[PDB]
Amino acid sequence: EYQDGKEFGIGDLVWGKIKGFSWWPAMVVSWKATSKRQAMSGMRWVQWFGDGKFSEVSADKLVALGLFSQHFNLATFNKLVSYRKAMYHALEKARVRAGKTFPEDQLKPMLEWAHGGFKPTGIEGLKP
Ligand SMILES: C[N+](C)(C)CCO
Repeated sequence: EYQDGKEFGIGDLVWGKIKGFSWWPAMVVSWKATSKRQAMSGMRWVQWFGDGKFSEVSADKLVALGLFSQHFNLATFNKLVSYRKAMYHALEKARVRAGKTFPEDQLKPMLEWAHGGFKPTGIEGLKP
């Protein structure tokens, strides 16, 4: 599965771009978790953080969540509570992988950690 030359595999934290929406954090999942069908070649199934729904998204419309400051949308973040909730669950998942520990208020330092480049592991720590 996902043997098509393009990147991103199961478990990868990514940003996903759907028409009409900001880049949104997601996890790449196997089609078996979706209750649907296999993804077409060059597509990935993702599960979106925040609402837990599934979309078949092209790999050209995905980037690693580690490319954070370049895809984090600050306007959308200020405008939409769903996007903030999405960011929380995405970064929380990121934190546990990277073995990072912290002391809306919970978000603030995870956001800073993410925006600052996921110190000290860097993006390496975000891998599944
Ligand atoms: C995460 N999006 C809002 C882009 C789609 C949710 O199903």
